[PDB]
Amino acid sequence: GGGLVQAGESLKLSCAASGGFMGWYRQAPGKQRELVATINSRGITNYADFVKGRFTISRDNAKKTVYLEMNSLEPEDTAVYYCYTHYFRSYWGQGTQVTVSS
Repeated sequence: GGGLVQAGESLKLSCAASGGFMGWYRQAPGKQRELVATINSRGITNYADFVKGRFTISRDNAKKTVYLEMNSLEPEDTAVYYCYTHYFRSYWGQGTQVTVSS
């Protein structure tokens, strides 16, 4: 969906649905996507340089929703915002020793 807010007002975004890296990105027309905020499994947050303390990313882990509370919005914050997560793992076998004699 979408919303229009007056500059200075707040908007809370949420995204529902093993959790590693979680974040919000945004994309304005004709521009490249920008990371806005991330939170990891330990609750450590990070924010893009343009956030300037105005936004708060949070987890509630029972629902898997994330939230992005955006305060003091400005016209330059106009964009499509989306939640993102990724998953990575690797597996390896027990090694076998190969010795080549000669």
